Amino acid sequence: STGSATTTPIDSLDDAYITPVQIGTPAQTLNLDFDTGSSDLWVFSSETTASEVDGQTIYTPSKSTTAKLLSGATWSISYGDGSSSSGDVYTDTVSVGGLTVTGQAVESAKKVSSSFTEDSTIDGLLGLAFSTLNTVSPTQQKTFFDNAKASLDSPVFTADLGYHAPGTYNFGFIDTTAYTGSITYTAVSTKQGFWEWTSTGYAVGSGTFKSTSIDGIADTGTTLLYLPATVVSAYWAQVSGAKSSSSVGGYVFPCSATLPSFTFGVGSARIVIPGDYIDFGPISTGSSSCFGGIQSSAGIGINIFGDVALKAAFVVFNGATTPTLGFASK
Ligand SMILES: CNCc1ccc(Oc2cccnc2)o1
Repeated sequence: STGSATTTPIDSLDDAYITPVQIGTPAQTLNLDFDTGSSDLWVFSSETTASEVDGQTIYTPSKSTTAKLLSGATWSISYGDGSSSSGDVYTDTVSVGGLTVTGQAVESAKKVSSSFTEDSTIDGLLGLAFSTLNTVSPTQQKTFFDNAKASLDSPVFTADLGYHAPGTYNFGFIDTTAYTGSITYTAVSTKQGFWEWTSTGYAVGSGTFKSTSIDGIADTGTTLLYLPATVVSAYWAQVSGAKSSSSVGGYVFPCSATLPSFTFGVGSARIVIPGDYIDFGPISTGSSSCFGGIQSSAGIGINIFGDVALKAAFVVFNGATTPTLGFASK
């Protein structure tokens, strides 16, 4: 089997991407944030504290003839941006782009933090990291990909995120029309539960490429590109007036600037992020200071190849017996 679903930016900045997901019988369609950096499929629901729901579509398990309470199971998660959610667990039929999993754990939120409430466009998350990170207790649950894998034509999924435009998540096949050139595959460590890999270096604009190993994770659920302070300083030094602002929380730059590109290495290959992908717009409405899309990972403890980087590539998440990651230009 295979599946194919369109993923759409939530706003004009590409702050996140949402993909429609069918849950239950009859189908209830929710728009979920597919997150290769976490491993829980959780949704706003009829159980979510009412004051914490503000425009989201909810899953109502009592209206699904295939829903079953997973008795005694609870979940609780917190993300790198400080947000969190928790609740109880059902199993139900879940379909993505025509690919169906029966008995998928659907984690129903009883509580969500303020930034979830405030994001009316995101009805929940669909985790695509390794199932060892799943938070369900006392019986840990598998991701949608893990459950689907044996039925897929090939044990892969691909992320093809758009810049200010829709894109695609495919399961079970590689669309050879969706990229240019060849796909370069690189090793993955699953020891931390992430799609963790090592980039071979970087370049700023037209500058010479610096060969240096940068360990990090491929994370569709993180908006920006978080890299070591040395790398980030070298980038922003090329932008007149850019500076790190403690009050804003990162590098800012004049909105009047045209930004240089940023290149990252994948083995001997190179992925070029155009400068415009690095502009996240005014820090506050009407400001002429703009927020940068490349930020320091110092104090995160890991480098993160988030959407800024991934949307410059066609990315293969290869879940074969030894997982790997592939990147192609597009
Ligand atoms: C804006 N915070 C709530 C929210 C929306 C989407 C996500 O999910 C995230 C956020 C950061 C990293 N990984 C997943 O959180």
